[PDB]
Amino acid sequence: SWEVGCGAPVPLVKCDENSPYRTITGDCNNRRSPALGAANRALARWLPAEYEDGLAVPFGWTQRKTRNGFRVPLAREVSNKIVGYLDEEGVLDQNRSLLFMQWGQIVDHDLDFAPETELGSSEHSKVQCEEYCIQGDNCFPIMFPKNDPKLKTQGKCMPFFRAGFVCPTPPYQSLARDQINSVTSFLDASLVYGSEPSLASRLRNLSSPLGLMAVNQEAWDHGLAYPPFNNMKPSPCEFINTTARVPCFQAGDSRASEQILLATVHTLLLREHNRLARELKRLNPHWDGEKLYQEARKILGAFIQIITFRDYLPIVLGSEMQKWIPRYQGYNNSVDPRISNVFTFAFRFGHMEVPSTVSRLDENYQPRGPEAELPLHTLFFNTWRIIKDGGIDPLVRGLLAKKSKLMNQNKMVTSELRNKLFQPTHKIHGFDLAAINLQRCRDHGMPGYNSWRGFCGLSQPKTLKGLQAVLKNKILAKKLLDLYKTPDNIDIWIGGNAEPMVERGRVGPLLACLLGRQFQQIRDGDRFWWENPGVFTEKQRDSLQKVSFSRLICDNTHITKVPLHAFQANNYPHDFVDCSAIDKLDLSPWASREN
Ligand code: HEM
Ligand SMILES: *[C@@H]1O[C@H](CO)[C@@H](O)[C@H](O)[C@H]1NC(C)=O
Ligand SMILES: *[C@@H]1O[C@H](CO)[C@@H](O)[C@H](O)[C@H]1NC(C)=O
Ligand SMILES: [Ca+2]
Repeated sequence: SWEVGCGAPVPLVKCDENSPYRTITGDCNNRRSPALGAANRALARWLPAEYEDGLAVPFGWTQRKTRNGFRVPLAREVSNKIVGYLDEEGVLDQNRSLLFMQWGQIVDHDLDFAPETELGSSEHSKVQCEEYCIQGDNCFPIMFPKNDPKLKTQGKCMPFFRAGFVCPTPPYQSLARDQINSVTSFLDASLVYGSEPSLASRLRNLSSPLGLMAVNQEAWDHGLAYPPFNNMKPSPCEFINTTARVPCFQAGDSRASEQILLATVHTLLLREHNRLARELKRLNPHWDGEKLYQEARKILGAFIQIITFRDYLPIVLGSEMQKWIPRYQGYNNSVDPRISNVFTFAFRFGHMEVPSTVSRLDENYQPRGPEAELPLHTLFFNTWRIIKDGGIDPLVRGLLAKKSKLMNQNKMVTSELRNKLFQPTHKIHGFDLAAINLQRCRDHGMPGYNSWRGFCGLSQPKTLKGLQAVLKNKILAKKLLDLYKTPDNIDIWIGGNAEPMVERGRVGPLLACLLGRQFQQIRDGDRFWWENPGVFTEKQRDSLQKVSFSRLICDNTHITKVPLHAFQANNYPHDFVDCSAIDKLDLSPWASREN
């Protein structure tokens, strides 16, 4: 009657009340409402979902149905007209390393996932969708516009399948359609350890009772670990080189192998854990397997919290930083720590920070190997270039010494993503992350640009001139009003990202507001925030305050020259210093004083 809850699946909850550890599923973080910010629950709605039929069907589903008296443009057309660009000269960010981009993706992956409906098993309908392009129940294919190069070479559509939703897939969902966040809303390193108990356990070395995360027994990197392989056929990392047959890696997050540098940063994180559990043993030889695991896990979740909040968020938000994320004042139980649906789009700003090439560098930071730099597209689901060529060390140097793409109103998303994206089970390097993002906004029943501007106490343009004034771009504004007719209809993703960057930051005001609230909320609503009184000891927190991405590299690679500030643009050797000048993590406070 009153729709107390829609979650018939995943009822299991036992809250140990005295537990000194987060759960894997993020359940029992909040006490009054223990499901808040836990994996497998619905994404939060900061505003009501806007659907065609006000329930589930996305805007753009039915031809003859309008938003506010206008038809929504095609995703791919918005992509072609606005998002795409030819010229890769000039696009690089003078003050952000490629690591800047990377960490965004890491943090994102920790926070949210809304995977597709997994409905087409023992069912051709996931291919019926693919090659026939027939708009089905959860098949929502992206149609090419009439002047599109991809029409000529690669069919009539790009395939797409709607995201999963609570109260399973087959019947009408109670009330409106809400999408699942399949990972924990907390900045908890879930991408390393998993969000379900199954993965969590399968990821660990339970054979050695020293609380280590299971590593690879088939290949090594100069005596340092790799992630174990996920042997589940088909493997898209196998698919891309059939000769190499190197499968995708296995991590606490499914998407670890989407691209080589994410797999790389996943590899650093795993290593730091092992490195932390091996030490904990020395200082505490009496600790059991799980105590070593659990106690290293909290150090790592804390590490991710510090890098993100101290180093990453200030250079994303800049001026807006303090307006949205005031300095810490302790856990508030009344905060909603759940990731909002809109955040999983706000944080796609990263898509425009991704450049068209990745480099491998040697100890001199020179082109390592003849084919040193490679097109980004050849690196989707590519694990073999880690195993068979060079390890992670040369890649990590690229992340330091190269630049992120700067976002640009005339150059938004590289073709490497716009036209050449690889998606599992779809064979071709031929897709568009931009088009996909736009279709996803609709899929998810997103309110439009102006709804979100209103929500953030910013103005809502109605005219081309209004929009021009907001975007500070006559032409961009013009192209958007030609497509969307009204700014009320501009898809949040393209609308938020169109806004010029606030001072000393990399997003506009709307995104700064959206991101800001979310990252404010996940800090304040988290009972195990590293800096929450009680989580760590005073002695521990002064040891923790010293963590640095610089250090994580030194500890977990053979790289002995790093910058002080890894997110700034840093050039070798001018801004590089030895690993001996950089603060280690002192693990002495973790020694238990027994008798
Ligand atoms: C080469 C780099 C990257 C690739 C290839 C990539 C690719 C993708 C793909 C395929 C999706 C799924 C889209 C969908 O089905 O709706 C996605 C989602 C997403 N990406 Fe990226 N991405 C990259 C970098 C980044 C960066 C740097 C960020 C953030 C700074 C980011 C943030 C996101 C977020 C927040 C989502 C939504 C995740 C969810 O809730 O499901 N990505 N990306
Ligand atoms: C596949 O990998 C082998 C090394 O394993 C390499 O020499 C070859 O270039 C790769 N082929 C393609 C098409 O990626
Ligand atoms: C806790 O959160 C609420 C709403 O989320 C906020 O208005 C209030 O100021 C906070 N209270 C404390 C004790 O900080
Ligand atoms: Ca998480």
